Amino acid sequence: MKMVVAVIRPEKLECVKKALEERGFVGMTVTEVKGRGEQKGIRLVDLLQKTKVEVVVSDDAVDEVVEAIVSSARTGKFGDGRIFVIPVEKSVKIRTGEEEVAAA
Amino acid sequence: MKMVVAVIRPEKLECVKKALEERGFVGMTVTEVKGRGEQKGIRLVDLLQKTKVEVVVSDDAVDEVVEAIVSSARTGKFGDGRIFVIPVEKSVKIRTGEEEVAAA
Amino acid sequence: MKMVVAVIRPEKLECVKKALEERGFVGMTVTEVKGRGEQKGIRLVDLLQKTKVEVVVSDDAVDEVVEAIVSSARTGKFGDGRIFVIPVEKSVKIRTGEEEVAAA
Repeated sequence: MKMVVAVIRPEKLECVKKALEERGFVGMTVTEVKGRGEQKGIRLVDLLQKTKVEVVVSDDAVDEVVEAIVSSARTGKFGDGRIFVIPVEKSVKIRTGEEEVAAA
Repeated sequence: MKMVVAVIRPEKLECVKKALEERGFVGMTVTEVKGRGEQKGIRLVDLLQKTKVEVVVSDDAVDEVVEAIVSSARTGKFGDGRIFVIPVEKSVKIRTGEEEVAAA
Repeated sequence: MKMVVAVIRPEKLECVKKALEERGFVGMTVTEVKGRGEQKGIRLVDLLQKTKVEVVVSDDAVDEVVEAIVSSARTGKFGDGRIFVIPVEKSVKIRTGEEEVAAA
């Protein structure tokens, strides 16, 4: 399992939700944050409001989650953000105590 | 070392704190977020307020942290949340600069 | 690539930003959280406001990021916080779709 963490423009959250829902990814966690990226060009940078979306998915769904977020979050301009993929070794359902365990 | 990340109902934070404290886990980080899970049944789902609790513990304490959060955060109803366990390779104490390093 | 996660005193955020900027680390994500550490001594502990800073850097930059945060965030007193280093397997630029992939 992997956690896919996207830091995106706040006005794009709804699009990203819809794009993920349509591929069958409804569980997520959303946090309000501030971020800045690294920019190229003559300088002459504040932390801006952004939205963090986290989904934990099977290994075989990562490409598809990342494609959905990229398609729906991108504008083509600096500040679109980044997606990070991080290993999750165990995912526990609190309601039942059942757990998923990462492949060896 | 592992980071144990629980996304739980906000009204359960105090119970989860107490349950962790009693097993000797006092250090944590708490973030206000919004989340939704995936539900089963006839549809005919907003992001709700939730609370994220993170603790970084030794490899040998993960089962015990996860048991404490499950016992104290569960209600038996949809929306209880999830716990994710993620590898931490290094944990640095800012006050002293000392670090813990994961097993090879 | 690694994600370096620092939970620091809020009044130290600007110092930590400057110290990271000067070493060439401008991209970051900042979240307002609450935390407490574990303390030594006669008891006789609330969650306090803290600031989470995340940067995702190349494997070869982790020591340098961690040194910069420790130098600029430390006061020598309990409550300075912790830095966690977590594996990132893929980092995707949303603007272009290009990705960085961790070493095998």
